[PDB]
Parts: sequence; C-alpha cells; structure tokens
Amino acid sequence: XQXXRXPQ
Repeated sequence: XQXXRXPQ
C-alpha cells in the first residue's frame, strides 16, 4: 500500500 510495492 506504499512506495509502489503495490501489496504494501
């Protein structure tokens, strides 16, 4: 959900 690490 953050930083482009789409799953986080």
